[PDB]
Amino acid sequence: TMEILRTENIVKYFGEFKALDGVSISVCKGDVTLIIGPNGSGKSTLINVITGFLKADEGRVYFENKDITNKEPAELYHYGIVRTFQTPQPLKEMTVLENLLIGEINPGESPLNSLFYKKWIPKEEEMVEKAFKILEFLKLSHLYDRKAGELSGGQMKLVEIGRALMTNPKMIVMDEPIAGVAPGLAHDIFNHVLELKAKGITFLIIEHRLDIVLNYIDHLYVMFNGQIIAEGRGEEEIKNVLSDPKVVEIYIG
Ligand SMILES: Nc1ncnc2c1ncn2[C@@H]1O[C@H](COP(=O)(O)OP(=O)(O)O)[C@@H](O)[C@H]1O
Ligand code: MMC
Ligand SMILES: [Mg+2]
Repeated sequence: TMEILRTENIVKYFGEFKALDGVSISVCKGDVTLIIGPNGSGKSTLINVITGFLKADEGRVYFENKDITNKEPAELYHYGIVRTFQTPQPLKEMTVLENLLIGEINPGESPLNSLFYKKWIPKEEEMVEKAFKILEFLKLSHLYDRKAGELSGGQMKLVEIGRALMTNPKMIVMDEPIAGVAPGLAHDIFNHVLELKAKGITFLIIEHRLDIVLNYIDHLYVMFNGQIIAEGRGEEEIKNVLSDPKVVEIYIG
């Protein structure tokens, strides 16, 4: 059942505003950990911290029982950490394949800082084969040469998860992939989520609320104002924890 990632009271500040007041989690192996909370509670901050993007003012982060606190995102790549980045504008001007090919130009690193080491896209024998394999898996076989701009929101998010796949991570980090989408697509993003969970990959997803994908969740952790206000790790634990009075109040609006 072992744990794979645990923080030790993560704190953060943005001027005078303490965006995180010692956040301690329990991400683990093969689990589909989802952190939800209204906007402002610091959900995308705990992430930039866990990924190294934003520094921990005071606290720790352990992966495989190791201190990775404050390590560079480019450092974490070799530990097993990777994050799903929204595809940039100059990036949406290149095909789906290449958009995953760059996922290796710089692994565990920003699509910006990855493609910025690209003089001419790496059409090496192994990278092509690996990509196209991943393009079939994600059911995005038929779009290998479609510009990424021509991709719907749905077709897009999976090419972004593929880009993050082009490293072969032990854990992937997603910040609101279904947040906003139609219910048909919610299951779609999450479909592959279980298609990769059964391949040995651990997820750290983050959504505003948890409505549609409750039957997937392996572990829930709610957040309000930089802290953890409730937690479930089972269907009834989570249902109760969502339909928990104070927990359904912060979502009245
Ligand atoms: N660069 C920043 N400078 C100052 N405040 C920030 C910055 N980034 C985020 N915040 C603030 O931190 C709070 C919540 O953090 P945020 O990452 O936005 O969490 P969430 O994902 O729940 O919206 C908000 O008040 C937000 O505007
Ligand atoms: C121990 Hg999850
Ligand atoms: Mg956020």
